[PDB]
Order: sequence, then C-alpha cells, then structure tokens
Amino acid sequence: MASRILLNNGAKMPILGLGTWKSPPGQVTEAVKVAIDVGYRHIDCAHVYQNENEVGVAIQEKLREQVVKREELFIVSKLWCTYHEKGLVKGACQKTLSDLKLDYLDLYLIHWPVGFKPGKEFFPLDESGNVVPSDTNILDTWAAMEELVDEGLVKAIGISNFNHLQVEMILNKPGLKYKPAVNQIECHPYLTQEKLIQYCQSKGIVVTAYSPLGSPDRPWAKPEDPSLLEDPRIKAIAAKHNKTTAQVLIRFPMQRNLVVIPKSVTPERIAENFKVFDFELSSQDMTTLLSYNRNWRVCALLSCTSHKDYPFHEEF
Ligand SMILES: NC(=O)c1ccc[n+]([C@@H]2O[C@H](COP(=O)([O-])OP(=O)(O)OC[C@H]3O[C@@H](n4cnc5c(N)ncnc54)[C@H](OP(=O)(O)O)[C@@H]3O)[C@@H](O)[C@H]2O)c1
Ligand SMILES: O=C(O)COc1cc(Cl)ccc1C(=O)NCc1cccc([N+](=O)[O-])c1
Repeated sequence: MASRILLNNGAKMPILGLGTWKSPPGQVTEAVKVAIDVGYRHIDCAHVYQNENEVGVAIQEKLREQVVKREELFIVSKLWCTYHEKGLVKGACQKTLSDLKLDYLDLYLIHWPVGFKPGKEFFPLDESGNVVPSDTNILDTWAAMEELVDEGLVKAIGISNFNHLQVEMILNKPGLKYKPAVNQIECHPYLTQEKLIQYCQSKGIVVTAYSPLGSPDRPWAKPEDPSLLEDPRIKAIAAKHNKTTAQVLIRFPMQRNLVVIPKSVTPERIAENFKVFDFELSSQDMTTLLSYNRNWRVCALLSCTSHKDYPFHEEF
C-alpha cells in the first residue's frame, strides 16, 4: 500500500505519522530521533503541546546528521484557540516555526473551530469554569490562514475537529482562496466517523485520524472508560495476523484511505507502530472493527459546550 496521499496543493502526505501530544519535552527529542531512524517522515505537532522546541531539536539533528533532507519530511502544526483573531495568526505560526527551527510547515491546521479569549492561558476560564470565548469566527480565521500560504510560511492549510457544517462554511465562502486540504478528527473503532469521512472524502479533503489507539494517556480518562488497546475482540483479530493490537488499530484507518498519527515516546513502540505495511486486514476484519462503533469521544470538553462554534452538537 502506497505510503503517501495526494493533497489539493499537489503535495504528498505520508499516511503514517508520529503524534506528539503528551510526549514530555524531557523525552520527545529521543522519540522523534528514533521515529526518523525507523522511517517516519510525518510528525504531528501543536503549539499547545508545549514541546515544539524539543521536536525541532530532533529534526535539526537528523538533518545535520545527513539522515533525511527537509523536503522528505512532512511537518504539521496547529493554530491554538487563543490565536484566532486575524492579527494574531501570523505571529502564532511564526512562533511555531521558530520553535521547530523550520522555515515552513507542510501543513498548518486550525486546531479547533472554537476561539478563546486571547492571553497567556491556553484555556481561559471564568470563575465558574466555562471557557471564555473570543469574538472571532471561522471564516475570518480561515482568511488569515490563507495569507500564510500566500506568504510562503506554510504549504497547505486545513482544519481539525470541524463538523461537516463548519467545513461547508469554509467551502462556500465567497472569494475562497484555498480549500482546506485536511480535516484532522478523532477516529478509531469506538468512533468510526462514517458520515464525516464520507462527507470530507466526497469534497476532496483528506482525513487524518487522531487518537487511533484511544488515547489511553489522556489526562481526563476515567477507569470505567472503554479501552481499545485492551479490547479482547481486537486482541483476537491481532492474534490471527500475528500482530499487536496497536498494529491492527493503526492499519485499520489506513485501509479507509485515512492518514493516521499514533503517539508514542517509547522507542520499541515507535518502531512497532511503523510495522504496518506488511499485512492486510480482511474484509471481515474491517467490517468487525467498524461494528464496534459507540460514538465514544476521547476528545471533547464540557467547558466548551456552550461556545457558539462547539463542534459536537451536530450529528456529524
Ligand atoms: N487535532 C486534535 O485535536 C488532536 C487531538 C488528540 C490527538 N491529536 C494528535 O494525535 C496523536 C495521537 O493521539 P493521542 O496522543 O491522543 O493517543 P494515541 O496515539 O491513541 O495513544 C497514545 C497512547 O498509546 C500508547 N501506545 C502507543 N503505542 C503503543 C503500542 N504499540 N502498544 C501499547 N501502547 C501504545 C502511548 O504510550 P507511550 O507514549 O508511553 O509509549 C500513549 O499512552 C496525538 O499525539 C496528537 O499528535 C490531535
Ligand atoms: O486538543 C488536542 O490536540 C488534544 O487535547 C488537548 C491537548 C492539550 Cl496539550 C490540552 C488540552 C487538550 C484538550 O482538552 N483538548 C480538547 C479540546 C480542546 C479545545 C476545545 C475543545 N472542544 O471540545 O471544543 C476540546
């Protein structure tokens, strides 16, 4: 199976990348070094992950070591919610570039459709715990993202955690300059995203699946929560292929023509997770995994549910 997918800007995006949310700065440099050594060429980053400097250190080193050239890498980052105002977007992008020690990004995403009050805090809350919104809207933030392409800071722009009506808003914008190349969304057997994937793919937008292992390290996990990596039904599908459960969970979105971005900082797991181009899930396996859907979301904040642009009230 083809290692890259074609984007609307003519660039090719590797279908397997390394996630970096919750990769502590004291451990992520080594993770990225190892990932590049074992063949990862796509790295998913974000300013809010607070580790871009340490990602950038690893990239720089591997470039200087002659292991890879910049053109072979596909680096993604994301505009955080406190920077949706049109006047703040370029500075946010440039901070990410500076931290990553790069002169361009391959892809830059609006991280969430919701804008938050500008300031130092990533999640500005009022005294009663509601997020404080900003007076920003999706279309003006999009126009600011388009300027980043026109100035050469980023090669492609996209969105993340947008519902189909929010995607539609952008597509239907009068005077649109660039269509979104990607929508990065949560997707795994417990949240299979059939309707949103169908929508995006029909519109020429590539979908990236985040939290493909169910984000067991997410900081708001509850012990009763469903656990993909420990699901005995998925274990049994893995055993049949002499692969691990993680390997099955990464191959699954690949066979749906998705990009997938599993996270690890553990060197043996980083290597494990890349070894997914040597087997195929059967039709029955695919059907079985899709059948596990529960509409169960890792990533959703109760404190955001009143925001005008909260994405998850719509069915899709
Ligand atoms: N756009 C968005 O809003 C958004 C939201 C969430 C995630 N993302 C992106 O998607 C990436 C992936 O999602 P995620 O970080 O939520 O979680 P994930 O990739 O579903 O799961 C990562 C967890 O699985 C463990 N793990 C990794 N490989 C394993 C293996 N082979 N066997 C057993 N355990 C394994 C990791 O542990 P160790 O690391 O300790 O090895 C870590 O605890 C993120 O890092 C981020 O880049 C984007
Ligand atoms: O967002 C990610 O990539 C991963 O999740 C993170 C990461 C960090 Cl470093 C901190 C906090 C989160 C988190 O609560 N994300 C959920 C989220 C955020 C904003 C809005 C919403 N929302 O529901 O509108 C949800």
